[PDB]
Amino acid sequence: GTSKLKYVLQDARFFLIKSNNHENVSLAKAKGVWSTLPVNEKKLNLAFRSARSVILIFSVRESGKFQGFARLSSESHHGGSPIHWVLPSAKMLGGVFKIDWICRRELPFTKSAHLTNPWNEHKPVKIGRDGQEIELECGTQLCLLFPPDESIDLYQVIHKM
Repeated sequence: GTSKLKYVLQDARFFLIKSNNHENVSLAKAKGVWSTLPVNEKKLNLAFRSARSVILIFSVRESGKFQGFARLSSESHHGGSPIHWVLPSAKMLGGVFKIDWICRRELPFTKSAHLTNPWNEHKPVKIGRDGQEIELECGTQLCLLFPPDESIDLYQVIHKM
């Protein structure tokens, strides 16, 4: 292991990402991309310039779980290869962020019930709107709860910091 993981998470910022379907998280895991509404796009871009690592923690609505977490590797950009998200229009979305997955394993909410987010009224960290920032200590402990993803090598992520 957890040492490189702790290094990547040192002084990071964390954001809760809530997807309404599994297809979008699967696309993000396969293509290394995410897109969000402009209100959150602006917050993530500010965060990306402000911190060594910005971590997105993903949860599919109604799943009772987180599906993993990833680190922003770019600010949002437009153009690019289109992404066939399952939308609840594509013009309403902001740009596309490139992301590097740190863990593609799931974590059930039952395992994070002891973690509260000060930036959301100390409600359990599972609770929050899409884009809710997670305070540093809560976010770090939440990431450390995930099962280790032995498919990922954090060596290349570290070099991007």
